[PDB]
Amino acid sequence: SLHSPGKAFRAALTKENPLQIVGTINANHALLAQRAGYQAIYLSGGGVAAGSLGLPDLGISTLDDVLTDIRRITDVCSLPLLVDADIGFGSSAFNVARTVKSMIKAGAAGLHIEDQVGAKRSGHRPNKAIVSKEEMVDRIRAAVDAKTDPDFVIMARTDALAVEGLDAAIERAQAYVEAGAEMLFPEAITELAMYRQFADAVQVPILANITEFGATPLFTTDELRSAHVAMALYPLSAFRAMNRAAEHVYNVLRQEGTQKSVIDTMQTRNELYESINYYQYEEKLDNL
Amino acid sequence: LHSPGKAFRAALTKENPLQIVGTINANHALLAQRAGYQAIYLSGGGVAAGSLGLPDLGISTLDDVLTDIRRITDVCSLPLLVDADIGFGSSAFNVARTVKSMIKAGAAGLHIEDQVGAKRSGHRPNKAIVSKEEMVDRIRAAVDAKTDPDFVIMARTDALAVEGLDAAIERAQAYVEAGAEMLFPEAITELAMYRQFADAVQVPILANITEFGATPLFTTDELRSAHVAMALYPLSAFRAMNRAAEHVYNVLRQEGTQKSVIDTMQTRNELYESINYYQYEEKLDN
Amino acid sequence: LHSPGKAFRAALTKENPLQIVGTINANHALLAQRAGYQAIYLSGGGVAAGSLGLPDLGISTLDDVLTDIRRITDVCSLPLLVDADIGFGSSAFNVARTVKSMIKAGAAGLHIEDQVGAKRSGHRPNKAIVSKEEMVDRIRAAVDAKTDPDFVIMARTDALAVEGLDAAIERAQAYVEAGAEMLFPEAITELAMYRQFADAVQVPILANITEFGATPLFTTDELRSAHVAMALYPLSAFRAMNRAAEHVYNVLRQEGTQKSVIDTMQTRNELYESINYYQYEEKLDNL
Amino acid sequence: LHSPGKAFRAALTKENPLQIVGTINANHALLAQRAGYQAIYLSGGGVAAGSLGLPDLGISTLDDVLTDIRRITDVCSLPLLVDADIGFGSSAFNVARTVKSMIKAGAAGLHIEDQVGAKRSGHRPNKAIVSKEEMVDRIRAAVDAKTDPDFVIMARTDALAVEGLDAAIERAQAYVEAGAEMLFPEAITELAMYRQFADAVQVPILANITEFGATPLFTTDELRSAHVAMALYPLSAFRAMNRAAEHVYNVLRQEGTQKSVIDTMQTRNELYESINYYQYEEK
Ligand SMILES: [Mg+2]
Ligand SMILES: [Mg+2]
Ligand SMILES: [Mg+2]
Ligand SMILES: [Mg+2]
Repeated sequence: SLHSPGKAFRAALTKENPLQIVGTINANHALLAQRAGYQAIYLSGGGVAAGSLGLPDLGISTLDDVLTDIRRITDVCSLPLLVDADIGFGSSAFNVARTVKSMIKAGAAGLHIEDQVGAKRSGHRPNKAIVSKEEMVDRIRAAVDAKTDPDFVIMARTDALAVEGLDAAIERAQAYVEAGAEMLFPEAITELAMYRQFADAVQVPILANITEFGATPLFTTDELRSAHVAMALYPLSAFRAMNRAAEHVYNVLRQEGTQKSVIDTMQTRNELYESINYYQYEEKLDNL
Repeated sequence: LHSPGKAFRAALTKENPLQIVGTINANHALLAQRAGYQAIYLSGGGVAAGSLGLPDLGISTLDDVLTDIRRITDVCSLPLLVDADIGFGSSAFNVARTVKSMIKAGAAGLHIEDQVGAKRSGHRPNKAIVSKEEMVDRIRAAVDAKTDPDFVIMARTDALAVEGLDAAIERAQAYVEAGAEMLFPEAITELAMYRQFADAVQVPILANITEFGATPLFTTDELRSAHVAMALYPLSAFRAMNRAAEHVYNVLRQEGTQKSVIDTMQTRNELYESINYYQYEEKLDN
Repeated sequence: LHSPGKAFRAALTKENPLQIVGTINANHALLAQRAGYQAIYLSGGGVAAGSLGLPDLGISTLDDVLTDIRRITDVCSLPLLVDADIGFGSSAFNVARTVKSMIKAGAAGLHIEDQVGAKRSGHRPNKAIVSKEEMVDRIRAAVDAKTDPDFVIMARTDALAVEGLDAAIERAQAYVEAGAEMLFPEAITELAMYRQFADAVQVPILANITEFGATPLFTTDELRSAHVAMALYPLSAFRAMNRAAEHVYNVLRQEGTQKSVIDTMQTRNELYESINYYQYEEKLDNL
Repeated sequence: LHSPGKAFRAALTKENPLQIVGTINANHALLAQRAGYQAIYLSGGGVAAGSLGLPDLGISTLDDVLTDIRRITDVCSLPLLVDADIGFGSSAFNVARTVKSMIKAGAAGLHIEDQVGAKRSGHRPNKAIVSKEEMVDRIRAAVDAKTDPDFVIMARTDALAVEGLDAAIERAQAYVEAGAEMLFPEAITELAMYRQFADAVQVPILANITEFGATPLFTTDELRSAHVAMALYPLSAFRAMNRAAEHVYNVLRQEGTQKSVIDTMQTRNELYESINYYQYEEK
């Protein structure tokens, strides 16, 4: 009985409501998130693009850019990792299936696929386009059918709220769940009551994307729990703070000609070592 | 065709000492460029601890490093100096493949060191180094493998803490005589030593101004007085990014919301300007 | 610095038509170079069927191809023309990223086509080819993405098979006008048609002389009489390698030994000579 | 959840000896499966000479191999035994990461040998091996890193040509005592030797029946009589494939057409069947 990341993801859900899931930009941060107490983590598509590739979250990244990051993270962190699979990385059901089987094999616990057209955009940006309900239904069926691990999770995300309104988004969501989606990700919700309506209408775990500087208020876990939200996602929160701190170090070092004045903003060498279990490894080298 | 190595050598000519900052990923390479830096660095200790979440003990593979080189150089035009540890393999063939691959991936140069296979931070105790002759063979293999004459083969010696100053300088002399184009005397404890290395080899020397190690936090002015050609800050940004990320994780877990740390976050517009997001969205919308 | 694209263009002026053979992996690229070829090809059908064991229906990723490009060009100096299908993505950004990545991987040039998704690969006759304007957009994105000016951007279209000769020629002229540097018209069955395309666009024309298809096995002399600039043999060696490998598997399974098929095998020394084995091992012996 | 390693062990109990054929790429792995084989192999010499066009002298990296493992196992369900040379690095940490990475890539098992870093083919002269103690440490690290208990850690010894038979058997016993699950005595020259190894370690032994080497082309019956559990044909198909490819290149270059060699080619219909083409298209 080999370990199933997906099974571990489903177990975390039953032990935390809502289950907080934080984006981890790289393997180091996955370890930091685990040490902080989280029971599940996330690989943001916008993060693979903007962080790993330094590019816009506009469907430019490829499946392999993401797989590389999944392997790096799951090779060292035992937490179940939910992965952003954008639209499935291809225009046919064959692409969706390969995507699903590859991510399962890379170590992921689950993934979400959205109903946007090819060159997708952040769910919190204007002018997004979505495929037909039928089009998305086929994507979902292909994904579910491709599962090699029954516990791997196939989550459906809908970007329809801002484009077709709430009733339309709910109808799509119900059809997606009927097609096999196991959990639902209604993107960029503006009101708490909406989460409740979605939850009541599809009766499968609901995810709330609590990202900064977008269309969604910074709801607390208490508020989300009252709306029956199953999980709270913070996709790029740590990444945003990491970039500001790094930018600060770069600027000060450039203007001052030394980093002395910003040493107090740095994780210490010992802290890094403790994060990666450094001493236990070096000791083994010394014993040779 | 453009030569990153040529751009690196040109940067040395415009700035002395040339500040080179480690960039943990592509995003950070763009931030460094925007900050004014003329050259950047891909830390081996960072590929290990950041990209892999593992100790800087010769566990990473050539490909883990190649992946980060392509990601950074695909989007950032600055010449990238790359940490190639000992060449990734036990033979001269591994060293040669490492050089050719890194050149093709987009790097401007690399540094290879004289430690044994399972190397450790130059700022950690009990390191073990190979003989002067063994290192010379690694250097000769690296130099002869160059497919771009302007690519830089920098030799790093970890011998100061192991055999002493005189021995380390003797090794540096042999390394440069063998073709090493620049020298990286690791974990120097006194400012005066940099001057001695520089005088002894007559090639650009790099000072590794990393935090929490054996080397004082020398300023560019002080390094200039010691004839240092490059001042390297390998993981500085990374260390601050880690503390910031950790703080966000802790606050969110304790408070159930990130409201109280919003003021520590890079804004959406700042991120967008950093990755030229508007240039792309405009094209899509038109 | 060396430019594979420049070498490819040089080969074209020296050999006409230029024979370009598909090489399924690095080893075969070396065999092709030793056989005298001046340019080689990375077949999209071969990456799918050979490297992935999958049908040529748009399932392969850019990365799958890039891996093969690096393996081949890291060891073989011949200019490599690469099949880039439709750019590996939904937009001009994907097309641009594909061009830059392949150049960095070591390729000499690539061909991009006009199908919608993999609809043409799937033999759909209707709404399977993008509009002339959409393909022009793909071509412009690719040409503008070139980091090496000598890298080659070739346009491929099999519109003849669905829209007729006239429409195909009209698309080709628009593609070349948009910046396509060479043309790969697919599904041609008559020599005279190659001449018609050559006259219509006035840029090098590629003839796909693959086996078991609609196109006859035209000879280089015949292709020259039709003004064809290059002759492509995409999977020729691959097909022979598969039959030979299948034969070894069957005999070994039926007989319990490979004694009876030893005579069908490349010997150890022939392999060693192909990969310059001895020059390497000697260096290890004299450390 | 499926375990390739468990499948490999099962194949052994169902086929005696188990014929294991090297598959140079995913396509050939499907050909092997369609031909009736129950286990396949990823040759290190093949990854080097075929996928990279380089000598089998420790130049390939762990990732070069991992890429071929994923390509083969993503499409072919047969258990794949993988050549891991010496663990891909100078330390036990490298050996461990190699084991864990190969399991995740989809392999059923791997073999690690007792040669020095820049290793060479077991059928080449002048090989150098590490001490018995050094190999034992590589084996312990490898066994301890197993994330799937059914994944197989096979130890290979190249000591026969260097230290002789008794020394090779002594090393083999130490390797198995260290946790090696199966044994690969390389470049054996006499059938009887296999029996001596089998009697000495009592774990399944693999015979490397590669061509043009130090080992006679023993039949599966001869191998069974010597108590050999597995018969390996590492590059057999690869060798025939290269000669056939070379022929096509030469003829095409000399004749200006491939007409005269069409009969040596797998047909399009045959290729499509081998990769289940029509199975896809109608979906
Ligand atoms: Mg996303
Ligand atoms: Mg380092
Ligand atoms: Mg093709
Ligand atoms: Mg081998």
